[PDB]
Parts: sequence; structure tokens; C-alpha cells
Amino acid sequence: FSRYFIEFEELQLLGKGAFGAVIKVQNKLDGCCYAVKRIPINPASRQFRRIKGEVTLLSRLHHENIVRYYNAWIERHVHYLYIQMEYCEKSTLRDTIDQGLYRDTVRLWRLFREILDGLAYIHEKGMIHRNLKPVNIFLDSDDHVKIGDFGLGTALYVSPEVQGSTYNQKVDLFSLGIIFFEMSYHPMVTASERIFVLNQLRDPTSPKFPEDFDDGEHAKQKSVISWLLNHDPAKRPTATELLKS
Ligand SMILES: C[C@H](NC(=O)[C@@H]1CCCCN1)c1ccc(Nc2ncc3cc(-c4ccncc4)ccc3n2)cc1
Repeated sequence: FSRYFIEFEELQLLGKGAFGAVIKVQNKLDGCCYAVKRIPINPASRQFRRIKGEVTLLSRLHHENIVRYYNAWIERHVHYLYIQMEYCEKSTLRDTIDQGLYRDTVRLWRLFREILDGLAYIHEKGMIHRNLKPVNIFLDSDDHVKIGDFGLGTALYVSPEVQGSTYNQKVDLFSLGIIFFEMSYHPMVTASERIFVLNQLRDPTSPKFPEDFDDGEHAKQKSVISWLLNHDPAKRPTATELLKS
């Protein structure tokens, strides 16, 4: 009957929205764990035309810093789209940030370079992420970055050139500037602290780097964050430009 229920054993709900869910499953035949995203779809609609288009791009990605795709299929039970991805054992970049990544200088710079390699690859293949945030970046068991989706305010990652009249591959690099700051800064457990500190970074005049973010031990980071967070997209580097720096 259901391909999902026949082939997989549900282990844990990783994510829940009113309009979608991510489940950790184990495939019965190969004994592997996967993350299976389930999304309700309308096949006689433009929403499904758009979803199928995204599934087409995703199925063509092949890089060590991109969450490995396995399958996608539809079940008529109401139509559901299932996307079977790799299961990343060490959860998301949000979890790393909140557990004090900033103190770990060698790891911090390795993870930023891995997000960069993933990003450069996606741009070289003419694609844009459009939702780059730490919850959408996963870490595997060997502590490697895998860029993913985790999609079920958060507009603090959205580039300024996303308005009526003002957006290419440089949208991802603005979001990257917010992420690298969060990665290079101490955890901001409280919402009010997060919305304040990060809105001060998106200021058109200058990205306000907090008082406890000094040019003593954060000079190399401050340069990269200020360059990526530049209001004028053309003034931002490319991912390869930041890699060959
Ligand atoms: C239960 C735990 N939860 C946490 O750690 C929470 C997370 C939120 C913040 C608080 N901490 C948790 C959650 C996920 C994973 N691993 C994992 N791996 C790969 C994934 C791939 C997709 C994907 C990619 C592309 N297209 C579609 C789906 C979605 C989710 C994935 N999740 C491991 C542990």
C-alpha cells in the first residue's frame, strides 16, 4: 500500500509544521537511517509545478558539503510528496552555535570554509539557496557541514535587495555573514538579545559589531563578516572569491 510505511520504520519526528514534517526513519532492507521530509501537494497546481522544479535541482546536486539526496516520490492516500535524504547524526549548525562554537577557532574556520565550498558549488551550478540559516545546515558524524532545507520573524537572514525594485547568488552571501557572526559570537539564548544584536548587523550605515566582539581576537572574522554583510551586493565577495582570499 504505502511505499513509506512498507519500506521504512519510523524512528523519531525531527520536524513538524502544520504544512509538513521530517521523520528519522530506518530503511528495512539496508538498515540505514534517513531523514524523510513529507509535504502535502496539489498536483493540479502551480505550487506542485514549483515543488517539482525544486526536486529537479536538488536531485542534480553532488558535493560533500550538501546533504546527500536519495529519493523523492508521491503517494495518493490527498497527495503527499516524500523526499528521502541522508540523516546527519550531529544535528544542525544552530545546535553547534548554541553550544559555544565561538570558543573553537580551528573548528569555526573549518565549518565556515565548508559552508563556503557548498555555496560555491551551488552557485557554479547556477543555483541559489534562498533560505540559508543555521537550522538548515547540518553536521554529520565526522563533523562535516551539509547544507540542507529543514523547511516546514526569521527575516534577519534575508538580504536587503529582496524588495520591490533593487537579486542573484549574493543573497546567500549576505545570509552567510549573519551565520558566521552567530558562529564567531557567544550564544544568544534569549530572543530579544538575538533580534537586537542581529538587527544592528543589518544597519545600512554600518554593521554594528557588539562591544564584546573586539578587534583583538576577532579581527580576521570582523573583516569577513563586514565584507559579506555589505548593503551593496556588488561590494560582497563570491564564495570562490572568499575561498581564494
Ligand atoms: C532531533 C534532533 N533535533 C535537533 O537537534 C534540534 C534541531 C532544531 C534546533 C534544536 N535542535 C535532530 C534533528 C535532525 C537531525 N538530522 C538531520 N539530518 C539530516 C536532515 C536533512 C533534512 C532535509 C534536507 C533537505 N531537504 C529535506 C530535508 C532535514 C533534517 C535533517 N536532520 C539530527 C538530530
